[PDB]
Amino acid sequence: IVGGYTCGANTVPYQVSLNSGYHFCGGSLINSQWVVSAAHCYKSGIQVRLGEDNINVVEGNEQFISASKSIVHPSYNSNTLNNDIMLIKLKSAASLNSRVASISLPTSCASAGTQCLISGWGNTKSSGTSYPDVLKCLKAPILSDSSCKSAYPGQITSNMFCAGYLEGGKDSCQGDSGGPVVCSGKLQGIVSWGSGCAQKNKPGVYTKVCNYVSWIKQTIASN
Ligand SMILES: NC1=NCc2ccccc21
Ligand SMILES: [Ca+2]
Repeated sequence: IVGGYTCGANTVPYQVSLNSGYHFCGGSLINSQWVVSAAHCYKSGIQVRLGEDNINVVEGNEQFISASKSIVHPSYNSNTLNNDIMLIKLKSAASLNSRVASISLPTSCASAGTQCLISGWGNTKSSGTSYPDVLKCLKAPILSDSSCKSAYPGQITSNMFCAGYLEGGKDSCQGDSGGPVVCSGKLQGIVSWGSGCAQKNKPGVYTKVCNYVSWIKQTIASN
């Protein structure tokens, strides 16, 4: 997250870190045994880390649970990033509490202008690299489809939305992928892609979760 703020420990209780020896992506806990992330975060050997603030220090609220299975969306295209969503099942259910909690799926899609909370452990620099170790947060509005498509001609599908600031300075970045965009208490987006980080006229692009609620619910019900 570039241009954000330190969230505070366990203030984003649905935020998970995906670890394969190291943090490589975020995710969102949607019930005691399932996480939503980005399809481009897929790999084998995932351990889901819940209750994290500093990802390099055991602080006492963590739960570390290996994945039993991952399900990448059937229509994910890794060249276009269309349908950049996957589900990860935990081998055992997380213990839910104030600091480890699920986030609700949306009832309807959120509108341009709606404020959202974006979070992650990704790079905090637009030029060069610095990783923060504690969770970073950014409040950002959803941008209109028109301005998203004008920023990224030929790239924005019906399964994507932009959020952030056309002036730059505030955005998600490398290492935030797969993490949440929460608006009005519902998971509306997944950190997906952008051209650089926090650059003018290149806002972040997010998977449009409301298009996937039926797939998520049906997949969970049978897996
Ligand atoms: N918003 C983003 N710009 C670059 C990037 C990489 C990975 C995830 C999100 C972004
Ligand atoms: Ca920790």
